[PDB]
Amino acid sequence: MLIRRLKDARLRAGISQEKLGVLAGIDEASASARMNQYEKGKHAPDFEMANRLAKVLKIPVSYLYTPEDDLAQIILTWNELNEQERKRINFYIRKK
Amino acid sequence: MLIRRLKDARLRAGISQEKLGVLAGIDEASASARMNQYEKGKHAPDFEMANRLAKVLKIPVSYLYTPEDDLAQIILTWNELNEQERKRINFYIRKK
Repeated sequence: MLIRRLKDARLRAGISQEKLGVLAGIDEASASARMNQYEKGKHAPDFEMANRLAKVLKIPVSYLYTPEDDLAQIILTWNELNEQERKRINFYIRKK
Repeated sequence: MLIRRLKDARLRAGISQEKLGVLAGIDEASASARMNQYEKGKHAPDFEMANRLAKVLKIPVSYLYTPEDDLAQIILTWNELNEQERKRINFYIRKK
């Protein structure tokens, strides 16, 4: 998982490390330390934990694993497109 | 990592479990077993190994972590768009 993706998504949500960890199911006594460890690259979450974090942060989980900034932005944006916008992109992509 | 993403990307490349493992730097004696284990969900690769697999398979690594089929397809397709198509999508996404 890319640490800067996790940090960015948390900053965008506007929530603290402790609050993110807590909503992700971590004992609040350890919540902030655990999140800080992930964000500093000391430990990597497993895919199951990353999915929990992504759910709390309201992002597609694969955003956290996307090294390419342009693709990351597309992922983050797709996430919030209305159904007509998604259709247009889906159609544009069809057969390509 | 999603096992079906790994398997699909390997089938699309048209290469065997052994050849994928080998090009990914695994001792050929263990290559196919190791790949089969990943593809059957017995072990999960770490992000560094997933990046190696994705490089061999010529896909954005985050494809392997994308649960949503529509987003997966967008990722796989973006991967192969010409520079003008990418520009159009980038522009469409701007400010959204």
